[PDB]
Amino acid sequence: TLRAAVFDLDGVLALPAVFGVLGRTEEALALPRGLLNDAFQKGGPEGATTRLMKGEITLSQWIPLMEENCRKCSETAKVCLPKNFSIKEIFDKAISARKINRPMLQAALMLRKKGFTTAILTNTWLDDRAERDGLAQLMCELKMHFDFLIESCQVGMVKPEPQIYKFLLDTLKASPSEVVFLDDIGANLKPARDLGMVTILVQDTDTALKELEKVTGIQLLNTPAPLPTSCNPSDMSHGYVTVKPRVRLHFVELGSGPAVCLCHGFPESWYSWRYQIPALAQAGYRVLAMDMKGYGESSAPPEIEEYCMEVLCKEMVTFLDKLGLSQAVFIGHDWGGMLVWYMALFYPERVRAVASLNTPFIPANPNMSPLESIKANPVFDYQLYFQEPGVAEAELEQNLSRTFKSLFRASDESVLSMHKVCEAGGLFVNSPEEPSLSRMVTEEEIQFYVQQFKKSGFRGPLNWYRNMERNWKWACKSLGRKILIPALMVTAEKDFVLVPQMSQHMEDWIPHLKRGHIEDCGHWTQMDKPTEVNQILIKWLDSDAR
Amino acid sequence: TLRAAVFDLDGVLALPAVFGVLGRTEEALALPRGLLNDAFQKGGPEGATTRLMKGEITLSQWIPLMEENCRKCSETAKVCLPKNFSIKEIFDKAISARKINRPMLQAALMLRKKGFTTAILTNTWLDDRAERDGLAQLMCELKMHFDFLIESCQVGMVKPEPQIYKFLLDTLKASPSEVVFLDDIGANLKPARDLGMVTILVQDTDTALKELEKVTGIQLLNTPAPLPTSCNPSDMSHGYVTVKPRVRLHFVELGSGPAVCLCHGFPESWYSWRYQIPALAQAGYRVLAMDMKGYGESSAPPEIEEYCMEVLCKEMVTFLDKLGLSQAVFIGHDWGGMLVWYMALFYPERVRAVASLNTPFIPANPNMSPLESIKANPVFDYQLYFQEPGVAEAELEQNLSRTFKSLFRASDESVLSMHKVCEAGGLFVNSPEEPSLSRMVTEEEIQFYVQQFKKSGFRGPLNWYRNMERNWKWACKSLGRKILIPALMVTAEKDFVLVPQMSQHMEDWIPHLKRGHIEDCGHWTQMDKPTEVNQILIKWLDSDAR
Ligand SMILES: Nc1nnc(-c2cccs2)s1
Ligand SMILES: Nc1nnc(-c2cccs2)s1
Repeated sequence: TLRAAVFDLDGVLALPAVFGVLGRTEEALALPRGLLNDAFQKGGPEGATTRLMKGEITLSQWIPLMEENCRKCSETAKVCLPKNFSIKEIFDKAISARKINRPMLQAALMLRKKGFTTAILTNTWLDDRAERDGLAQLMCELKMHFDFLIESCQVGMVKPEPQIYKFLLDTLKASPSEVVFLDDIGANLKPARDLGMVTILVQDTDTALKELEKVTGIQLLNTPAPLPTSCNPSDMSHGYVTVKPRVRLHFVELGSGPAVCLCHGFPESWYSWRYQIPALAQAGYRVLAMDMKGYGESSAPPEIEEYCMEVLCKEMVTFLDKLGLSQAVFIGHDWGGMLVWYMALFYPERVRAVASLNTPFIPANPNMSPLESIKANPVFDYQLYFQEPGVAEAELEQNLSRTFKSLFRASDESVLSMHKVCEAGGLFVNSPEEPSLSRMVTEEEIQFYVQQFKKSGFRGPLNWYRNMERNWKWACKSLGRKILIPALMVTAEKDFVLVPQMSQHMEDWIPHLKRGHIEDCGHWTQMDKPTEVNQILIKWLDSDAR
Repeated sequence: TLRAAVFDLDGVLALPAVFGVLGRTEEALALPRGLLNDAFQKGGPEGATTRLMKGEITLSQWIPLMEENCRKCSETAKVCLPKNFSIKEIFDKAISARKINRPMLQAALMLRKKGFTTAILTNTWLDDRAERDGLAQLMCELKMHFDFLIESCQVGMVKPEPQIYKFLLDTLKASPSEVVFLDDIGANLKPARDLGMVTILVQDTDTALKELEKVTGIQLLNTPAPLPTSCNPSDMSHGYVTVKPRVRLHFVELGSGPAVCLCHGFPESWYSWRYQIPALAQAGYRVLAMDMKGYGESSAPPEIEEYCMEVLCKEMVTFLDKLGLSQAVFIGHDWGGMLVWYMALFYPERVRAVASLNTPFIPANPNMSPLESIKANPVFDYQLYFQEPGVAEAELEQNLSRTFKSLFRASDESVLSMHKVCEAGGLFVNSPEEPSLSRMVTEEEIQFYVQQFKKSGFRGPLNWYRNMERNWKWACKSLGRKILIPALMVTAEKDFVLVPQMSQHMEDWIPHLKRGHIEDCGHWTQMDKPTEVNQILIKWLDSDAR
């Protein structure tokens, strides 16, 4: 009975294998067969390639040595060698060509999900090429999905030598009969078999996946589309910035490149972006997912006026200043979406681009009080319930577990109408005291939000809704302006509060507005349809935010 | 008696003023004089320019309106208007041309240093141009040097209207007789005078600086070259990453662009890079200045083996992985310099570039014990004193204030030889119990290091020196390798331990090695000669690390 799975990198997790490269280059350049291949393997264990795979020498030191082998493989080949030719040029190209085998990676993720210990055991080198980043990026993406990554150049042992397998078993803390081993090389498989490890010869992915699933007893092939990678809070980089004497903002940071600032709504967390953070980081961006003021590890001052839009926006500007960022792309959801439009309207120079999920840009109505405006429609009734201090805090605070389980639901599962809330006298009056756990969420995920809200409660978060009059006055200054910086509005078909039709008139203030639409999507866009959200944002960032 | 100084931005802190632009463009394009100028000012207070300066409209909304004024200034000019002509093109160019007036900025820094309240009061606009980053970058750099930045577009008031001056006094919390006001526009000065504020008409910098210093009584002109900008710990972004269950690394982060990782030596702090962090961030890099394991806010495990180079390097690799960085430029000093060479030797793919201050790359001597090697020379005697656990911790821990004051000295001031340390039986046996405060440091700076070392002490820091045998064995694996990635070695003339001559043979392992040399520089390079260090690193980063 297995509990561990081991994968090779070249030809198993990454395709096409370089092995094909020398062979394919031979065919295109019409040199004698295996000639390029002999150069690679000249001297076998005492040769330049074995020294390279053992970490004895770097790749750049190896290039002239391999080129050496081409002097003589050819002398003994009695075949003319072309100029314009570079060993370096071929390898550069072949490595650039290697991409992750997603179905294989998906199978490893599934095994690990079912309590399997996964590892990568590979024959690799120390890469010092000017172009080394490409490979390093590939390794960075792959390694985080496995319990272990064993590289020959770091351990000083190579496949097929038996000590590396005995080394792997040690790291795994498992007996060979408990190990599945997948490799594209016959010679490298043989020593694992001698130890009694289960082996798979990888020739083509579907067949190897067939052998893997029948031996494991887990469905790996034809599986429903998986969920994007999610963050483990304990494994993130946690950032803290004091924006003013009593205000400290907490954020989570991942990736390199242009700064993308993620702004959650009510009653959320930086954690509401768990599916977006790794996807956006992998897409070539530096993600900063905030704990907005009043939430999680960020300061939660009691005063209502500390949560007016003008004050909230100034703090976001200070946050950028203190991090040394002249600009950031601002992506918001719900309340964060509202703040994000106002960031674009009042600080266009500090905003690289603006994107909103569900939240339409609402211009201030001069000659109509926000109370009359909010009162016109039955959907925004919950906002009136939030007006008087203590009432909503008391209801939301009583059972944090029930609060999050009732709120975080897909459109089909909804347990609360949100109308007649003031009349019902509660957000949870028609709700079970022990709600069913939604398909969108996990018990562990619910517990995380419970842990976050236990510190400061709902007072600061509810205060965002208690500055209606102040926000109206401030917004009246931007009445003559237009948003002319890149902007994206993403609508969710099944959001019954932030309805897609509410955004129809947006082009009047935002002429170059780009749109995204998500079907069968409730209010909680990020967790509801993570794959679609990630595709829209990434495609938009790449075209509009560099 | 003054306590506050106010500066205009255009023509005062930033040169050349845009005012010259329309005038200069007129001369080059031979259009009637002031024609371009009338277009700008058409309608005065009710005009497009006043609406723009009040934040009523953005710059992109303003462009067609100004262009409007050119229809008619010209109709009433009876002069032909050229095609290929863009208002946008002229303004783009003029704004790009505006650079900080360093002598003016230096005078403001000096006033603030002497307890003055400094502010920027400017007539500006909301910039939504595709090229807005350039201006935002300029503002980001300037604003951090002043107590306040008052912009007309944010406050909705413009100069010369009297309400803005009454507004400024309010923000300053000062009476007009206590305020110096500097402007390049005569009309804008007049309302400040009416309030009884001290005024300076800025025409050329030297003369205005002359008037400023005679009224203030502070030396501003001809002053000795100033120290680079330094970090205030309380105002930095503090980052925390768990690299393993019991190990957490703390770092300070500033700027955007390619990741530059700063590694301090013994017995230092991320704070030892205070002069480099803002300079490197301003130069277009993302600075991550670490608290190395055993120091400050980072975990300090008691076990000696937790500080061997192999373990320390793996943790730096994990730190990058957890931040989502495939690479970082690694800059080290002392012990950090040693770690940085080993990062280049063992993880060349994760290192964008490597730079060392004082620390030469020391290859392992096979067939010579590190103890014999260290023992060959009298300079490394302090390393033997550090060998036995508790002895050096007890001496260094007794008076933290005395410890840092004795150690942190320029070459001239040195209070300790470092030879006969084991014989003297102490690092401080020939030292005053109340040492003089060095020119390199401030009492407040000393107190910061005292605060940092009070938490974990000297055990973890001293452990870096207690893995001699282990480090030797590990380094013996890299004996066949060479460092072929971009590398910079910076030597300090007056470092009597990490002597420049010790680096002579470095080109043998590092062929493309670039060098920097600093004269009259002791062991503490970063604080000793901050200006030179910053110039060498920036010039090197720009040519070799993109
Ligand atoms: N309670 C509130 N509902 N909407 C508000 C708005 C603030 C700014 C634009 S709309 S405050
Ligand atoms: N105490 C020590 N002195 N030098 C050491 C070295 C470690 C690695 C290269 S040199 S350990």
